[PDB]
Amino acid sequence: RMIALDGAQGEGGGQILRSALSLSMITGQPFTITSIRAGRAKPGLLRQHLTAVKAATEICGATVEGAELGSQRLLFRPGTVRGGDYRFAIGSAGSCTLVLQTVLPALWFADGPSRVEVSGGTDNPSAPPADFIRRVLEPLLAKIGIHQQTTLLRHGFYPAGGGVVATEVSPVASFNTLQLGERGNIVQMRGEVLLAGVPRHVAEREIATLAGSFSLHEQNIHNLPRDQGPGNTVSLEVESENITERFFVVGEKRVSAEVVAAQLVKEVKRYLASTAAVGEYLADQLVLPMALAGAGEFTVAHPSCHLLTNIAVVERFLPVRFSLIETDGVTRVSIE
Ligand SMILES: *P(=O)(O)OC[C@H]1O[C@@H](n2cnc3c(N)ncnc32)[C@H](O)[C@@H]1O
Ligand code: NA
Repeated sequence: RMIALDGAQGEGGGQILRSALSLSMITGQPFTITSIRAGRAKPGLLRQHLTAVKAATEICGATVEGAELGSQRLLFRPGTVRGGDYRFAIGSAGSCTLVLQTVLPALWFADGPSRVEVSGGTDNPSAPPADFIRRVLEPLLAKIGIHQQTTLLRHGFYPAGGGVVATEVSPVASFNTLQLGERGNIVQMRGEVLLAGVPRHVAEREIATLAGSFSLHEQNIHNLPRDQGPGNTVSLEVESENITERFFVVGEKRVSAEVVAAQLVKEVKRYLASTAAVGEYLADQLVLPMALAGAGEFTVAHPSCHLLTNIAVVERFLPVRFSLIETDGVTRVSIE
């Protein structure tokens, strides 16, 4: 019939909208979202939100109402998802990988393989980096039966645009049940700095700061072309027996190298202070693929707002139900 979602408790243009669009396209169930961002100084749908709506519309021939800047109500009626070669542009206002997060789950169910290319910001603080999708999320999708490969073609450092990320995807042939739990032993720790139009001593101090808290098996510094900057990010990959995780921080004006790296150290220590393989962010990104498989579980040390949001949206669109059981400081998230 018509699923009605609330857009005023938060994320109405963001995580609820993205997950609803994917689930709507996959299941063919229409939805409406109301009061979108009603309490924000610039309320309703902004350009980056509209980009996701428009991208979804393109891949399933949707009928839409309210997809206009400042609209606080959206009605989305999907048609049939179709594969193809798609190009989208979100600009400096949004994140390439969040457009991908919106459309890729629907293309797992398309009538053939697809390629999606998105231009815009790539190294934004509240979005998954293309390297996280490629090196953390995609190996797990593969275990679930889902095959997609993401490549970053050029960077656009928040808050500028200009970046380009592309993903090749094939329709799923068969789903598998992924079960994750403890992280197991460390295999190696890898530290990376990206610099663009930022002096090399910054990267030196950042790697040195990471090396001050962890024994780094790999250290990588990559200087990009000037015009992809200014930008700087620092990342740490933890490859373990049972999973690979990655953490990152984006450099900002008026934050020094030392403090930027310290933030990343604190986050990695928090990860390693719990037994769980899955990290805070990956957790919310496993909810939809596991739900679509119909089974799966993982443990996570602190279930986030995004994790619970995604669970709630999935449960509106699918008969799947999630169980969360806390045991000794970690929460087992499992499909019943
Ligand atoms: P929320 O609006 O905080 O995040 C939206 C989606 O982006 C993913 N994400 C945010 N921050 C990160 C990092 N540091 N690493 C990987 N993924 C990230 C969230 O998990 C949400 O899917
Ligand atoms: Na948002």
